[PDB]
Amino acid sequence: EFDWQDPLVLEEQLTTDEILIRDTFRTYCQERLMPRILLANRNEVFHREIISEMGELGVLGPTIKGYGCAGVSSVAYGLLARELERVDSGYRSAMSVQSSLVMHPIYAYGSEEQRQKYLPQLAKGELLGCFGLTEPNSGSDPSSMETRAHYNSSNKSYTLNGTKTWITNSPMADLFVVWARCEDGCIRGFLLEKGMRGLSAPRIQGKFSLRASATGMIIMDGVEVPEENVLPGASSLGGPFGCLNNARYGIAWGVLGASEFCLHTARQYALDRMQFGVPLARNQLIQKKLADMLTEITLGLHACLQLGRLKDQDKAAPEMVSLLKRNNCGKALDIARQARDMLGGNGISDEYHVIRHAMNLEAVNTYDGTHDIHALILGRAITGIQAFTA
Amino acid sequence: EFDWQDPLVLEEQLTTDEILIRDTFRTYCQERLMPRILLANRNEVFHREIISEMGELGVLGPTIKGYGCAGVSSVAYGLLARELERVDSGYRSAMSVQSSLVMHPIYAYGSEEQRQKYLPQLAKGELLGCFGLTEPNSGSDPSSMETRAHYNSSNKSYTLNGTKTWITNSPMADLFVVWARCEDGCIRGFLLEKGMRGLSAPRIQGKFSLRASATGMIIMDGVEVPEENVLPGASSLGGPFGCLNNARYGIAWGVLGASEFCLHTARQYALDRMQFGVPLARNQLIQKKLADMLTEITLGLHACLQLGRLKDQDKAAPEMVSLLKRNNCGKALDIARQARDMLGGNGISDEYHVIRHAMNLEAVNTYDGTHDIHALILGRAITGIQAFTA
Amino acid sequence: EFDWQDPLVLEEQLTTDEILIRDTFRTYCQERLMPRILLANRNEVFHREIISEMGELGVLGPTIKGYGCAGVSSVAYGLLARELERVDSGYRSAMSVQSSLVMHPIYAYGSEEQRQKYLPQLAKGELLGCFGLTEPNSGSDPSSMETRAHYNSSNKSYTLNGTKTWITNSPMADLFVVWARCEDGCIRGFLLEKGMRGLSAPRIQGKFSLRASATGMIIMDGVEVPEENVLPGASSLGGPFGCLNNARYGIAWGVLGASEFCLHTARQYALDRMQFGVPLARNQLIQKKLADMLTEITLGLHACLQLGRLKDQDKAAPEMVSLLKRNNCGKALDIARQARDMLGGNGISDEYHVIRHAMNLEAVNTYDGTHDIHALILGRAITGIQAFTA
Amino acid sequence: EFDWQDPLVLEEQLTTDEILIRDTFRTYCQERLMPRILLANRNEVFHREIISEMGELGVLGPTIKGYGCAGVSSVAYGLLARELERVDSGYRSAMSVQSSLVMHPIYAYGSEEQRQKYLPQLAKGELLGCFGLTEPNSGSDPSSMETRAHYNSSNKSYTLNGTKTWITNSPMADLFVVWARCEDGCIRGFLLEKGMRGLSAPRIQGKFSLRASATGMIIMDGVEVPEENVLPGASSLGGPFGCLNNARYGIAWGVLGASEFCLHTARQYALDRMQFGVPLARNQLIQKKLADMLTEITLGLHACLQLGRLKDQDKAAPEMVSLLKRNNCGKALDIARQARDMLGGNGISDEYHVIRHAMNLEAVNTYDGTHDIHALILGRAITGIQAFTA
Ligand SMILES: Cc1cc2nc3c(=O)[nH]c(=O)nc-3n(C[C@H](O)[C@H](O)[C@H](O)COP(=O)(O)OP(=O)(O)OC[C@H]3O[C@@H](n4cnc5c(N)ncnc54)[C@H](O)[C@@H]3O)c2cc1C
Ligand SMILES: Cc1cc2nc3c(=O)[nH]c(=O)nc-3n(C[C@H](O)[C@H](O)[C@H](O)COP(=O)(O)OP(=O)(O)OC[C@H]3O[C@@H](n4cnc5c(N)ncnc54)[C@H](O)[C@@H]3O)c2cc1C
Ligand SMILES: Cc1cc2nc3c(=O)[nH]c(=O)nc-3n(C[C@H](O)[C@H](O)[C@H](O)COP(=O)(O)OP(=O)(O)OC[C@H]3O[C@@H](n4cnc5c(N)ncnc54)[C@H](O)[C@@H]3O)c2cc1C
Ligand SMILES: Cc1cc2nc3c(=O)[nH]c(=O)nc-3n(C[C@H](O)[C@H](O)[C@H](O)COP(=O)(O)OP(=O)(O)OC[C@H]3O[C@@H](n4cnc5c(N)ncnc54)[C@H](O)[C@@H]3O)c2cc1C
Ligand SMILES: O=C(O)CCC[N+](=O)[O-]
Ligand SMILES: O=C(O)CCC[N+](=O)[O-]
Ligand SMILES: O=C(O)CCC[N+](=O)[O-]
Ligand SMILES: O=C(O)CCC[N+](=O)[O-]
Repeated sequence: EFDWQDPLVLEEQLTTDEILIRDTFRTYCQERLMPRILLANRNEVFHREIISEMGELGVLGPTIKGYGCAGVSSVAYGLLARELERVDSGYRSAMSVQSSLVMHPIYAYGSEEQRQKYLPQLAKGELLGCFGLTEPNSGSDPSSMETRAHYNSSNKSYTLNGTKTWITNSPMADLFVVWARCEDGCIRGFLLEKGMRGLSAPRIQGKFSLRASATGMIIMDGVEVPEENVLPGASSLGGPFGCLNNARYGIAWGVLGASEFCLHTARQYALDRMQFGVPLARNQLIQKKLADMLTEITLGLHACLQLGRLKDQDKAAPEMVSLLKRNNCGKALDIARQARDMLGGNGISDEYHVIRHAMNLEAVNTYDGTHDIHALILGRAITGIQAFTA
Repeated sequence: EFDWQDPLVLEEQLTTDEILIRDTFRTYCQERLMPRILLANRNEVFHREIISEMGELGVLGPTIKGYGCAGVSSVAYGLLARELERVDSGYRSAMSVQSSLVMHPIYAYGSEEQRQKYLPQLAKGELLGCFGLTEPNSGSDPSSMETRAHYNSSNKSYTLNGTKTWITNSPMADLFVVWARCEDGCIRGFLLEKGMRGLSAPRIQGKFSLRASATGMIIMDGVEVPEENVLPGASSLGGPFGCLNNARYGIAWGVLGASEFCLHTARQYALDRMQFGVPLARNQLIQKKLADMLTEITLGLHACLQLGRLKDQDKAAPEMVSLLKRNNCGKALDIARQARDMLGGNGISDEYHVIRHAMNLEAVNTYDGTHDIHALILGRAITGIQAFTA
Repeated sequence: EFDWQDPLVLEEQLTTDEILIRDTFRTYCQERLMPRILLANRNEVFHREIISEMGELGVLGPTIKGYGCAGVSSVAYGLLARELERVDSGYRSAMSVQSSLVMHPIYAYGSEEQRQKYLPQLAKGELLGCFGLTEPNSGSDPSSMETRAHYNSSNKSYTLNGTKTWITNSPMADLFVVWARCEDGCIRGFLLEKGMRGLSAPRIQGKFSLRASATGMIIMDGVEVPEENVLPGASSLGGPFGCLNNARYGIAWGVLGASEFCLHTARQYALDRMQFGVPLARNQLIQKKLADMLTEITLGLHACLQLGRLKDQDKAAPEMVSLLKRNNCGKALDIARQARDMLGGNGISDEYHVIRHAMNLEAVNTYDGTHDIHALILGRAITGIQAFTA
Repeated sequence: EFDWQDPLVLEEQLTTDEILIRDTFRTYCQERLMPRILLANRNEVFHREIISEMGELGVLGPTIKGYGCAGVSSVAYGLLARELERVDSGYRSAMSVQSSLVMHPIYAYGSEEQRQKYLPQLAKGELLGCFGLTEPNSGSDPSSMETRAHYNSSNKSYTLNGTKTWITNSPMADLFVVWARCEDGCIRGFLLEKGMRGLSAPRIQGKFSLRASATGMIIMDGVEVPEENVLPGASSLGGPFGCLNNARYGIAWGVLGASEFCLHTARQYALDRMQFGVPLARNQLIQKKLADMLTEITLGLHACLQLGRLKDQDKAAPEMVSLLKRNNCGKALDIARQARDMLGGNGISDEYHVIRHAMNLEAVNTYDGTHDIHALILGRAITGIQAFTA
């Protein structure tokens, strides 16, 4: 009565909707995404339409209520990210930006006029957006960004100058949610649209992680923004940090799908591939690896489930999320690399996919709070002493 | 709103009874057990009465229904083991034998007459019992034991010959649940009482793990047992293996309390102890360790909770238990050793307790299924191929 | 007086020639190789001429005496592989095949006529060769290959049928050293030249490890070979296994250069990159990583040195080599991945090179004896019991 | 031709004297020490005479030239510590204090009159000494000690006040080398003899690491010391730090013997113990562990050898020593704990010794520079930035 696929029966913890939604999306993902990832990753190609398709399914901004969004549960959101990542992290990352970094902040930090004007086209996937916070000289420490926003008392607008780098989707984005430091001192969020004079978004080359995903920069040469494009609901670092957490949530769930995919591939291979006369799966050294992969996946899953619930009850704290994101991203990296080892030579071929996952999770464990950073966050919360600096 | 003590709010997952019970026992444990462990461990002493006290609280065999037992939930059982281990593994191990290895098998594999005759005195703690399965030449492989049970057609009894070693409580036990291989081939369970001619239970010396716990052997020199002392409900290896799992459950929860105790001690020490002018807790190297300890504890807890539930629904499988026991025992070992490192020189003094825990969890990760064994169990269940032998 | 670059003074252990040679090659490597690896790796390109250049330097088959080879020391050989790998593993792998897998076997297992005819053009780099042993269904277990070699009593030749896969250089090779199982039972080595009817060497696509290196297969459709092309000095698995060890030697040294390159890049970056107002190198979490990288590199180096010496004294045993190859490849993998983490986002860009190394060492730890395999080899030698099968 | 006992042939790197000395001592150690460690450790007993015996062999202060000392090589010193630790770390620790912490500083920082007066009785083992630096509030940071030494212009002496804790041998010491902070600011070294009014050396209880070794404190209640008892050759923290390094050297070698002992015990046990019908040594999971133990031991050995040489050439730097001490102590801890796991239940019995080693190396990795501390030392030397504080 044991099911290595769902050891602790996560299924009897989901609601029939959550279940339907999961399955439904898994069908889109396997049928429409999987058949197009081998080359999308090999030749660094992001199929814009992918967003549009997700737009019809109504998977973009699924937790938001109204404005054409599903208004589904956090768990369902996690389940969704898990199916998407089971295919490719780059893909899930596009969806993540759109959902938690572009929509959610507009929805919770914007004026009603902003929401009305944008949320709908975002949900439909007519507007591909991006979250521009990171800078060449500001990564783990945002209180160090250089993008400044000056105010034109006369014209009723701000003028932004700065460079954002490593920004997902930026290259083929229509709406840009840029964060700059103002004259008052507080950093705010500005909404930018492509076509604005001064705004250019070159693409980054030589990526060897998240290749199926478009990544570029945001260069602003005196880009004039109207007052009505300022996010009226976020006067400081909490704007991005509030959203950031919503993103980390999706990531905690996500990486678990990539792990499960590596697990299932290794397990099969071990049964299918024979050496020394028998199937690899018959060796102790092979079984322990599978034992450990499954164990960490399971532990993560049920943790994620729990958090999903607490979230919907508005009882989720930033640190809780740091904990699962930090944990799940590290474990998912080992699992990938282990899987890669078990497939031997074949393992280094993208045609066996595992290599793609190892590579992708390399960035996932780096972005949205490096591994060690999340450790310090947890340590601050546990000891009460700050350990990020001197 | 983050509580490093209960990151994911395990509390809102417990029932008011489970909570009361927990607290209630924690009071007995802190008030009656803690003040007596420093020396009990230093001088290898097991305070028999400890059982009697637990007998009044009705903590022995808490899940059994009737026969004077609480008939409480599996979760409450786990919570109980967690509070006991938070003090000392040896202590929790005594309680574990009594509960899951002596009572549970009698209750589920005995005749009604056996239950009526024994369960009550066990629950009251008037009868200290022990589980004798392991032998000098049979540890991980029980299908290799040498204790044989011959049948006396004439006298209506069996004659047992064999040696069981490393048996918890045996030295001061009144009832012995011994498993021997019969003539039919199937191995059965025999009930032995002290005083039987032929039965001797010397004690083992030189233990440097689980010292506060009594450990001895079971030597049987033609010990004649009446037919009515044979466990009529277990015709083979499933008798011990069925019970074994119930024991592993308690252990999965247990080790988590020992970890939490090490965590809380290190955290404090790090805040209290200063070096280089500041509190140790101010260093990154110290914070990451605390970060990791807390993370593994939390993951385990919520997993254990889940299993506790599935158990009461009769949906718990042996492998599920192997998974948590294997996982939790390993993580709890690292956590101990880490804690020990963080207290520096003091860390090697039993007066700081951590050393005691590192030592104790050394046996916990070894007994009731070594770490690698549980790995093979999981691998068999995952690949479908046996990897214990050639 | 401490030099983090050479902690234990490996320098005062080298001979002035070994030193000259090292430096000399390091100049070719930095000047001629480094400036061409960013794209060679990005677009999977192997600059054939690279061999020719190494041919002029006389670095191909450096230990062989006569036939136009340097006849230098094993240490110098290791030093050479270390400088080459400091650039790219793919590059060093090309040189490795040529040296230890194509030349050495011809030199030690061939007739004089074979040596005279081939060694010279190989050393000059006029003949690019490859070692074909691995098969689609034979990887860790060679006693399972399917390439059969039948004998033509009439024509005085053999006919080979089989497929070799994952063969380095095969795509642009002139000489092929193929191993096939004969009718007698013993497996022998056959020399094949491009142009032979029946022999085709397609290339493998989708590599995401050792991209700057050409990898293809060896398909033989009744490829007729003259008796004079059979390696008269190797009647069984010891032919490849004898050479294999000579290859592993070079690899033990090699991976150490890739590690040092990752170390030097991280160290600099940590000093150059600032966050939170100071240089990353000022954080404890960053320093420990650097501490560990350096420690493992050093340990490996001096071990390699020692073995190099024992080798020249003909006192090197297969297991010694397994030990360093196994050890060094694993440690060099962690070091890469760590380095990659420390460079954050940039770390995922090939323009920062570390990513290339992590990827490359993924194959190095897989080929020429997987990590776990070398473990079993060591275990056999230590316990005297074979543990590869049932 | 492979010898798992000496993989890389360390033997052909030793001089016939070094070899004789090694063997000679190994005979004393096996014949006189081993038969007395089971109980010495069980009942916390230090056989004072042990020093006297080592005194006759002339093993105390072996590198010092003259004054009745051997004046042997650093390598021979390491070899000596390795044989001693192969028995018990506590034992080797006694010898270490005597040699590197009591004698060496007197010899290199004392006046000739001091050397003449003490070195001889120390070498003979007539004077058991101890190194008192650590304090209750000063462990990793010595620049924080509280023992002050005031000067009596009138009497020509100093008055010391302070407490030193965790001091090896102190309980049965005749000579005390105490370090206190003077009025000038510089910390100096004072020589104290038992019987001095004001000086008391109680013993510490509850040790569960290095039990066979005596450990106590040094309480000084206005202990008046003559000017002639001040170490004229050490005006600051470099006095202890200079000696400290000489101690770490011995430790780097030492822990390697304890590892080898655990390795040899596990290997045998694995061959001797059978489960599932065969010897444990026949399982892959068991072989990999042995593979890893041997690998780390070997790497350490040859590193230690090298350093030994550089030392005698006066080319050893503090960081080199930190590197091996840090490395070897950590690896020797894993090896112990692994060994302990492999012996299952028996493993928790001191009669199988491994448990004793795991426990002992717990303190070794803590004293003379914690693991993380040595990491920061290395990081300072590598980046040039101090990371011990804010
Ligand atoms: C595929 C990909 C897509 C991305 N998409 C986006 C996007 O859409 N929007 C956006 O805003 N950003 C994006 N980023 C960038 C990401 O948010 C930043 O990489 C991350 O917040 C910070 O790291 P960094 O690259 O600046 O490196 P750093 O901050 O310089 O850190 C480098 C290393 O130093 C360590 N470190 C840093 N500070 C400390 C400290 N105080 N103590 C100890 N260790 C420290 C880290 O743990 C890490 O190992 C993306 C990156 C990748 C790789
Ligand atoms: C404090 C303490 C109390 C105990 N109390 C009891 C009690 O009350 N009742 C009772 O019945 N027993 C008891 N035991 C013993 C316990 O149940 C046995 O130790 C355990 O089932 C088996 O291990 P073993 O000691 O026989 O060693 P082994 O079975 O010999 O195993 C030794 C090592 O070998 C490994 N190993 C074994 N087989 C294999 C394989 N096929 N493949 C790969 N690795 C393998 C293990 O992982 C372990 O590291 C106790 C032990 C301690 C230490
Ligand atoms: C870039 C690159 C270049 C190469 N170039 C060459 C070349 O020039 N010439 C040539 O002959 N070959 C070459 N190879 C292939 C290499 O020699 C083989 O990959 C290697 O010997 C065996 O692994 P495999 O790929 O067949 O996988 P497998 O043998 O199937 O092994 C797969 C996994 O199973 C494990 N495994 C296998 N058997 C056991 C067992 N009994 N017990 C426990 N675990 C086991 C391994 O540890 C590994 O993790 C190359 C590979 C790469 C990736
Ligand atoms: C059996 C035994 C014998 C001993 N014998 C002697 C003797 O003969 N003579 C003598 O002088 N001393 C002796 N000592 C003590 C030893 O020298 C000290 O334990 C050691 O120098 C320092 O640690 P501590 O105990 O004070 O703990 P601490 O210095 O308080 O350190 C505790 C923990 O904190 C960490 N830590 C400390 N500072 C930092 C920092 N800045 N950043 C990050 N982590 C940090 C450490 O890594 C360790 O894990 C002995 C100890 C034992 C256990
Ligand atoms: O780093 C960030 O600011 C968030 C990235 C979210 N994502 O999935 O790309
Ligand atoms: O090994 C066994 O058979 C069970 C031990 C249970 N316990 O807690 O001592
Ligand atoms: O696997 C092999 O047979 C050897 C590979 C050598 N190399 O460096 O590519
Ligand atoms: O910590 C110290 O000051 C040195 C200890 C040396 N030793 O072997 O006990």
